[PDB]
Amino acid sequence: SSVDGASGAGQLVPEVNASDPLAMDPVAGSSTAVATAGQVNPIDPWIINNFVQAPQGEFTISPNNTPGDVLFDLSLGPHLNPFLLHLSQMYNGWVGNMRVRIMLAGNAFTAGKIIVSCIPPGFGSHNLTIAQATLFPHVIADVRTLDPIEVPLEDVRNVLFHNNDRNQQTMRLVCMLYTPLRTGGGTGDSFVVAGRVMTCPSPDFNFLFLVPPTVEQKTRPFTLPNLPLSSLSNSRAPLPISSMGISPDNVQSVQFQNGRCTLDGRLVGTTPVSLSHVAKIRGTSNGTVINLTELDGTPFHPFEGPAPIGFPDLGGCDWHINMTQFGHSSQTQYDVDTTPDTFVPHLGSIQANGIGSGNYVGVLSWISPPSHPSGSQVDLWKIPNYGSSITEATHLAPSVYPPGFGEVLVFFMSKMPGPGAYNLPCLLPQEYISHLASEQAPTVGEAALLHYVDPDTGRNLGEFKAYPDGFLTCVPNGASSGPQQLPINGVFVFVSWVSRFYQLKPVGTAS
Amino acid sequence: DPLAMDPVAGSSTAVATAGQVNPIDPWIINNFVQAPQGEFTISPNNTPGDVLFDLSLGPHLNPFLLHLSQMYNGWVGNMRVRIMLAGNAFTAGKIIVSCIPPGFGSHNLTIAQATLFPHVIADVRTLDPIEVPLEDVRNVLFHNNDRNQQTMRLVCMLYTPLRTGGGTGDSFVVAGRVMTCPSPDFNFLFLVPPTVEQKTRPFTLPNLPLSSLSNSRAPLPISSMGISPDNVQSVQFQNGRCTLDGRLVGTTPVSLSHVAKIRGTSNGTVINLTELDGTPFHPFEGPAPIGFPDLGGCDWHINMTQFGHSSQTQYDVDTTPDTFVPHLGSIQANGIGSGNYVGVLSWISPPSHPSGSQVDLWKIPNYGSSITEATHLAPSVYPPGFGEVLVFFMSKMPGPGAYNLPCLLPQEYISHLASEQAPTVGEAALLHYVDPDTGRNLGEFKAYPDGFLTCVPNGASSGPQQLPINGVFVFVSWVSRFYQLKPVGTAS
Amino acid sequence: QNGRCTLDGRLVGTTPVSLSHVAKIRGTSNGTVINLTELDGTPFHPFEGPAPIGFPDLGGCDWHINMTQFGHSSQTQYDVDTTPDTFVPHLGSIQANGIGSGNYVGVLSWISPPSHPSGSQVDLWKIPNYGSS
Amino acid sequence: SSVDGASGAGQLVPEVNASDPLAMDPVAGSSTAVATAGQVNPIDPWIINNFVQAPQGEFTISPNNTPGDVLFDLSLGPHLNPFLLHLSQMYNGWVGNMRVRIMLAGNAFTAGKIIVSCIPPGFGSHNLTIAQATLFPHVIADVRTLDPIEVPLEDVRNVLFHNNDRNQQTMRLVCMLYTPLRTGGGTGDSFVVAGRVMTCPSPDFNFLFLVPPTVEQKTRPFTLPNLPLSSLSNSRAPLPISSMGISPDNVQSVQFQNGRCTLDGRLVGTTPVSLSHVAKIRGTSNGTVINLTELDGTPFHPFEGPAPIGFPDLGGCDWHINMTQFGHSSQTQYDVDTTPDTFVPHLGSIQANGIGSGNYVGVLSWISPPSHPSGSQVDLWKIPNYGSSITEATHLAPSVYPPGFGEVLVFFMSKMPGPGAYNLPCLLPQEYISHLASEQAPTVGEAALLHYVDPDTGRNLGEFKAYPDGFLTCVPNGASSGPQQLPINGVFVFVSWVSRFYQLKPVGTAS
Repeated sequence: SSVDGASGAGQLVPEVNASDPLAMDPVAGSSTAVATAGQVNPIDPWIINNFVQAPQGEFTISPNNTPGDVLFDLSLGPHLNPFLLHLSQMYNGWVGNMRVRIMLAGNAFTAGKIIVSCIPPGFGSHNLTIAQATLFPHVIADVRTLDPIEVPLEDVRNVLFHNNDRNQQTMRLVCMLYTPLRTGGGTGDSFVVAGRVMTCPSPDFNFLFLVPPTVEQKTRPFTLPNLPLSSLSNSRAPLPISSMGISPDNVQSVQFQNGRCTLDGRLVGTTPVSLSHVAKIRGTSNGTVINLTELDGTPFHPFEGPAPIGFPDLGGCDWHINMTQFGHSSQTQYDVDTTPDTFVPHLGSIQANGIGSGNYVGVLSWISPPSHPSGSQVDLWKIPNYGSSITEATHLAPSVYPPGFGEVLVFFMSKMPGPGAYNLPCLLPQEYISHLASEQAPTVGEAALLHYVDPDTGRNLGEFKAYPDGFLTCVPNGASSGPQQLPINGVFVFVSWVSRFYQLKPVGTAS
Repeated sequence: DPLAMDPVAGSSTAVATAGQVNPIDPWIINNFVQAPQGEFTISPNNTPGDVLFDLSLGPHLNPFLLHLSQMYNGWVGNMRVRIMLAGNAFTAGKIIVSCIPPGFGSHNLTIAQATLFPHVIADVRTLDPIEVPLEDVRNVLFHNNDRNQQTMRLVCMLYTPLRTGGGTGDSFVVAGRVMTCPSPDFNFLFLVPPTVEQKTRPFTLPNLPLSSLSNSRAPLPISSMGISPDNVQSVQFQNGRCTLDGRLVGTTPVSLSHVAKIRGTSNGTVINLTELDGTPFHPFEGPAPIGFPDLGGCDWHINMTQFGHSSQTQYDVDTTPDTFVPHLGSIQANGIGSGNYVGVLSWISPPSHPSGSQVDLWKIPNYGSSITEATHLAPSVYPPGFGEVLVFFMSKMPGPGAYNLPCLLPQEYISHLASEQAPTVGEAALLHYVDPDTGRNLGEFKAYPDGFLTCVPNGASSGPQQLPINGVFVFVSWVSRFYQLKPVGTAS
Repeated sequence: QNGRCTLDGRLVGTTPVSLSHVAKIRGTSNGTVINLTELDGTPFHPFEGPAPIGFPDLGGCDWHINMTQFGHSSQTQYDVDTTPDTFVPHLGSIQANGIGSGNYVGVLSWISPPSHPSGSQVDLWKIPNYGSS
Repeated sequence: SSVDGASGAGQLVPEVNASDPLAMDPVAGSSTAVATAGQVNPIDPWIINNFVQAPQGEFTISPNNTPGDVLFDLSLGPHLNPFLLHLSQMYNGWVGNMRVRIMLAGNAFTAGKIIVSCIPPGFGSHNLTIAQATLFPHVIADVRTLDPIEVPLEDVRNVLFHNNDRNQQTMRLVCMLYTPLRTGGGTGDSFVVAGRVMTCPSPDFNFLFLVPPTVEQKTRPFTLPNLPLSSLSNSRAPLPISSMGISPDNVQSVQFQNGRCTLDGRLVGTTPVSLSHVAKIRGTSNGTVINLTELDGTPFHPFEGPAPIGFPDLGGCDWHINMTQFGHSSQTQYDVDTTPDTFVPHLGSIQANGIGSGNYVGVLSWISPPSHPSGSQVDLWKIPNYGSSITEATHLAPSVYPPGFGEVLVFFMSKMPGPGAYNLPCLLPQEYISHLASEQAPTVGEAALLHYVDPDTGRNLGEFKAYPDGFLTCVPNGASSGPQQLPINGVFVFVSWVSRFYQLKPVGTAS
């Protein structure tokens, strides 16, 4: 299976890693649980020795990385091996050790070292300095080493075995950059070292109790709906996606309230589940002020959020919705300016520039440049002013920004009907949101590496990173280049969980 | 580390129930031969996950075996595969080969997923050839020549990006070569009269230069290769339509002798069509008489003749009138005496009825919209593939201007395909447009089963138009879904 | 002269490969004499053969083609007698019994009994006279 | 003798070539002929083991080469070894095997592989694809391999032995590029791999019958006259050489009719043997039209060629020759325009713009810019219009063009007397032609590698390629540079036979 280039690698790089043994005693496997577990479930012997790419199987070192940066943080569990992960969904509990193999093999021109340290359960989370890492049983390796480093992840236990809950704390394997990475030679800065992590269970490892296959959440794999982008819709308005886009050089952080969902499936802001609630409002007109309620007719509440669920979040826009009513044959237009002191969505009170009394259901369908400021340009990156009710907790959705090395926020855009060429940007397609909500799959790792692919040929079109808070990022090639240059036939495919600093390959074509 | 597979038996299983067990020439037995799809290159531009090659266990991988398969009706055995890479000690990057069992599917994978199969990951710097056993995982005792037989597959993908050091010449790429050879387990099964079985017949294209051939829509010499304008995407001709199996579609005939011709009885008002043999046409058998011209946006007109009567009469036709019901064998006789003639399209003009506007030969004329009958038209063809474009064979036709007539397949090709009804194995046929004299490859094309070619144009102006018409199309091998063509044309 | 081919696969006489070159001629009409060329617009040569490749070989026949031209919407019947001394196919020079000047492409489509012998019967077994050079 | 840099080559390149044996049985040597040959002639034991550079001893790989390109094509015979070749001229027949050694050793930075395949006699000539080559017993090697690859060229025979005729078909060794050549590092594109081929006979090899030493043509070595360029003359006119030159960027193909000879010694066009026939005409003046004949007085014939042997071939020129006559004290001038319909050299008929009746002998000696076109410039690269007699086979000499990688045609030029600075270009010097004709030496290989050298110091001044059809080519350094910058004291020396694609080193100095 493994064929290191030893034969033709000359002798520019070290084959095997010479290192002192782990300052740690061996730990027992199943022998412990045998007497108290209800069952001791054996696993397929074929899995027992195959070193397979872990779900957290990739990482990257680059000269941008600084010593101390965490390349990957592995916590002992079935979730470290794809096969085990699948079997996890069927059992309740486990005990055993894992065999980890990190792979490196940079050019004979690269220099640098990493450090892997085992952290005992019960230590807790603390930001470790490279020097601190030394205090734990560790191993150090040169990035050029041909043969993969093998490190045993011992199952240090206080109890007989483990269950599939959050009350469990297992041992960790933290890998950080030890010394800065620096390529010599004709330095192609596009050069970063691509690492791989593979694992296989030690024969001590065993699953414990047979249980209904899917029920537990801890075992659920992160999945994305297999649907071409074009077929999906926007989250800030009921419009179909047209293309992907990037925020102008000026715009950096964003605070959209609709179309926000955590990768675990947690809805944030005013984000609803279905499009049937997107960019709409319901309330009773007083001929002067409209008293808002949820679309269900249920009463809105200032402690609930910034505004009623589904309440449109277009900022630098002077939007006007189409309002309809039940039992009354009519269709009117409601022009709204987000500037006036009468615009207090947070208190279920807004203006009524020309609407009779009653109760309506309006759908945003026509926007225009903001009137009140100075009769100026449209800025859809902005969010409207939700009544600053000092007497009520304005629970807003936080702002997002790209945390990676030269990464930028990626938006899904659809053209919006108005007095010009407008296109509404959102963070995630509505359907994606709907999916995540259903499958509340726990997010393992700081980010999810995705590969945008053409379903027909299976050609990798782009590389993106999805962050926990619910948003994608990418590295645009040239200033002119970016995801806008990509077709909307593709689908996003989850590749592996990665660290905050996994460096992506620039997207698009620069010329 | 080893391969996650138990070895599979060879002929052992066959002996008991096959009629014979035929041995192979020992010289072939362990001689490594390059496979048809045996070439690939890894440029720094490839990303981990890109597919380098795809293989299916079968006699077709080895030309010797292939030639032999046409003499026996079965086989079982294991091949040996060798991948060889060409790299310096100054490179880096790994490749991964996964063994995919038959009965899986052609869905695309992640490099992570590729690991889940018994696999081999090699570092680019390796000097020695990488040997991987292609095992005959079987559900049955042995294989009978079928397309139903699914075999062991080998998929190769880039595992880690190619990173070359030194004064990095981005022109630098790691080339790869694939070779196979049967192992002593392999054996052919029953001796059958050579080339009689259809299932074994190899795909073949006539060994003739494009220039000497003709169009399948009108009896005109092919003068150039062209592409449909950015505006024209889907096409749907009715003549010059033929599957690689050798099945004639639409009104497509075999010989040029039936191309762009019609025969029928003139009522002095309406012309009642029939097949060229004087046989009755039938709205159910097809959308129009076999050989009936399919030139769309054109105000074309033939030169009719008759037997036993010394005469030549120009018959003008507009494809717009409600009297134009080709599907019912009834058309207009705009100024024709009664009788029964034989017309041949010889002069075209821009369509009169739309507004006296321009000609569009990419279009197809209207074949009498009969609801009662089954106007079984030949389906529209569009280019299937990421950036693949439809290739056409054009000939200049006489009229008031420049009339380059598009075509899908030279008639001669059609005549050939029908004769040798070769089964289509795989998704597309990789072809090479070679210059006969130099034996040099001028372009890489794809032939799809339905009967048409495709290619990847280099620049917006660059493409097949920039190629000489002295080349011959040579069949290389049956390619996979993942095969990406090499851009054709001279870009600079 | 057409439809002549050895089993080795060697084309003999004016025999072409495709029907697309059968019973056809292309040349420049001098309004008196027609100066022939190969269908590609390439020059014919008395030494390479007895006549242009694809040039009809119907003998005892007073045949005549239907000529066309590119960039000109036209169809003109060109009548031919294989007896006249002006009929020198071998030298790419023939009669233009009533044809305007230009360069056309003719296809044999209608035959009649030979006029010059005595207005007698047709003999398709014969071969026409290719200018005795 | 052989000292591979193993000691200091580090371990960046492979020493020995690891390859599976040749799928082929050993073949017998002399043992066969012993009983029926009249004699079995032994050869000097010193030749038996010396690996010497074969006459087809050089080849070059460059990134311009594409897989499939033939680097060299060797056919079994004495002509593969310089010593044997010389002995060949003395014997009639042979039998035996050869030992071939191809040498490579590119930088540790180059990557690439070649393939050598043995092709059985009786297969014939076919353009093989790299994949086809695999079907024959073959060997593959990496261009970096230090130690020379040794391949036995087996004498597969249908008969007992061989004779020195063309009825013989021996085994071949075709070497093609297997994978594209690509240099890494600080890529100096001037970098191409210089290969060498050396051979020595296997002790099985033996010559057969003693025969008069030179008589047979098959054995004759290609030779060039050892004379400094300056001493030679032009082929299109009786003028001494002045300097070498290149066709202007615009001119590519040429069709000169005089000064054309195949390397085997075959005269083409109107090319005569001696200068005494160059640029001359003879015929009888009719006061209006001159009826041409050969200089011998013999009658010219339209089936013979384009014009009488020696008939001047200057195209874009309005030339006028000096005409003399026998028995009549006179010297007149004959001004000729190559445009008129009266100018039918192919039919032995030309004008007589002012010449009385009789028979003359004219020598081109004065040229002027073409009158009839538009009174425009002189283009000596052109060839005049030879009467397009449709009733006669205009057997013209084909056109020539450089087939190599960035190669251009090399011309020999002499200054011609006229109204300005004119210089007549030709393909080969007349004397060279005279030589080739005498020594009809068979041409082995697609081209002959020549080295222009200063006879006094023996310094290599330039590298050129002579093609079978009779013309040289070279790679000019800069646009300003070329062979015009070289002295005319040099002599051309045959180095080795090479493939069509042998890449030459640019000539001259660019600045």
